[PDB]
This record gives sequence, structure tokens and C-alpha cells, in this order.
Amino acid sequence: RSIKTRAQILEAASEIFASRGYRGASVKDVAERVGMTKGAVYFHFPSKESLAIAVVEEHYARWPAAMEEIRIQGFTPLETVEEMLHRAAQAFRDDPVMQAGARLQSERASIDAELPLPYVDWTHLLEVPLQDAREAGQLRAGVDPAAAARSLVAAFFGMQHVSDNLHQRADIMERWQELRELMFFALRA
Amino acid sequence: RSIKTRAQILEAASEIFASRGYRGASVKDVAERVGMTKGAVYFHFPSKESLAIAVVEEHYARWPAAMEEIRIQGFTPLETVEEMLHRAAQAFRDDPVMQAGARLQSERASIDAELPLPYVDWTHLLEVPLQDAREAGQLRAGVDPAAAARSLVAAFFGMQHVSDNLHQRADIMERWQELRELMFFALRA
Repeated sequence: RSIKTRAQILEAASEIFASRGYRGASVKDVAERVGMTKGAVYFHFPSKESLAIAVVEEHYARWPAAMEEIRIQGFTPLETVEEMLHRAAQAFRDDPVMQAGARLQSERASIDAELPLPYVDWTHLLEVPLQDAREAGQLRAGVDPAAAARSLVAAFFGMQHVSDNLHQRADIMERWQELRELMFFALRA
Repeated sequence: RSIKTRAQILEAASEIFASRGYRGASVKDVAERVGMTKGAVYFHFPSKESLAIAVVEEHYARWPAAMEEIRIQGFTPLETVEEMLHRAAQAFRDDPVMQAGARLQSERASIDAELPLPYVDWTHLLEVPLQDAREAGQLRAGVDPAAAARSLVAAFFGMQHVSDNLHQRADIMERWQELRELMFFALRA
């Protein structure tokens, strides 16, 4: 199937899923947003569930490329972890793909399909530069990179989730900054 | 209305809400668990929504008393914060009242009633001993007690939520320990 067409549908679906959640979203409204028939959307995503799965997978997909870009910007392994989470905070503030993936994952119990497991992709992703930081002497003695990865992913998720629940992520950058300062003070050698 | 009767109903409702969530719970099943008629439960909670609100309020209610008890155990203000969160981790592992309050709050978007605002009660609760820690010189210079309270509540929530989603809180004490070590390393003077 056409990558152009799939990307169009996924962008519209992310806007609608982020704005309305799973139940308020309809394949009919996705089709209208992209100027396609219902049948053209079902050809690519035969069910609303398959569309939700695809949106969730897509909101994890850009991050390995982002981590390579950050290393080319000259950041150390430990700084790379910090910059990844900063970009993620910005994406939660601004990007319907990120907002939709997290909203669908929060509605996980009531979507009748196996969504990708949450948290594990980011945990594994950050463990590698944390391990590189350990090998370079950049991590405080006694800090286990795998534990640091779990703690960062959990704390970041909590921060952005609280910010969404109480303030629609209006304050997310200020909440991340204060949490970031604490956590990275505790990680740096 | 009788406090004995309300407590009985709230204990049964917490077990059923934690086990099944809001939709799977029924006033009928709550009544059966306590050996009361449906009408006796509706006399005390006229709607399923009013029962959910009460369960959420109750899962916040024990914590001021717990904080006073911890101070009598001889803990400093900063240690009191650590011990409060440790007790909360244990409660999330073991206590249907805590599990039900958090499950209802996660199902917040799809319960047709104004539940208590999440996170704010714990944030305000921990800010007071954090401020006492600041005044006693127990907090690292530059750490704002209100920022520390927000960061701890967000990170703790995230940790327990990840543990519930992926492992049904089986590993919650090990996940809290590793997060606790980082965060309190960064808070202590």
C-alpha cells in the first residue's frame, strides 16, 4: 500500500484521536479530513482498532532517528538522554501524534485490540546511552543504567500525565524542567 | 447516616472497583458483598457515581493521620516525606482502597461525575514537610519545596502506574526503591 496514503491517514487519525479520544473518533471523520472515501481508509486499516494500533506504533517510531541526530549534535551519552526527554516534552505539548499515542494508551483497557506494550520501547531506548554514560564515567557510582532508564521513563510519564490531567499540558515544560533538574543531578557523576 | 454502615459499603465498593473497574462494578454486587439490600446501599449512595466519588475521597483520607504518626516515630521532615511515599507504595501493592481510588481516577474521563481532582491533595500534603526540611537545612540549596512536591508526586504516580500496567504492581516495591534512591539523593542537603 502507498506510504503517502498511509501517512495521510495516520496524520488525520492522530489529530482526531488526540482531540476526541478513541470513542469520539470515527473512520468516517478520518476519511473526511483526508478527502478520501470510507472505503479507501478501510482498504488501509480494515478496523478502527487497526488504525489505533498503527497510531500507537507510529508515536514510538521517530525516536531512534532522533537519538542518532542528537549524537551528531555533539551531545555526550548522558546529555543525549536529557535531550531526548526534552524533545519528548515538546512533542507532548505540540504534536498530535504524541498526544494520540498517549491518549490511546491511557484508554488501553477499553480498546478491543492488543496495542503495543507501553513504556518498554522508551525504557530500552534510553538504557543504551545510559550504559554508554556508565562506561564513559559520566554516571554516579552505584547507579545502574537499567534502573535509571526505568526511573526516568516512569517519572517522565507521570509528569506529562499529571500536566495533561490538570492543565492540558499547558505547564509541561516547566514541570519537566524542575523534574529534570532533580533526576539528572542524581545521575551525573 | 451510620458510619459503621458507610464504612462497610465503602470497603466492599473498594474491593469491587479495584477488582473490576467502574463499569464491571454494580451496586447490586456491592449490596451482596455486605449482606444488605440494594435499597440500603442506595439510601447511603443514591447513585453509582456518588459511590465512586466517596471511594476516591476515602483513598486520600488516611494520609494526614499517617503523616502525624510518622513524625511521632521520630522521622525528620525530609525522612517523613520518604516514609509517606514508602507507605503509599505498600498501600498500592496491598490495599483495595488505594487500588480503587487510582483505578477510578484513571477511568476519570468516562465516569459521569466530578471526581476529586487528582494529585493536588498529595502535592499539598508533601509540600509542608518539604518546607520544614528547607527551614531545617535538610534540603539541597536551590531546591524549591513546592517544586520538589510536584516532582515527587508526579514521579511516584508514574512509577506505580507503569508497575500496574505492565506487572499488576508485582514489582512496585523494587521500582519505588530505585526511584526513591535517585530522587532523595537529589533532595538531601
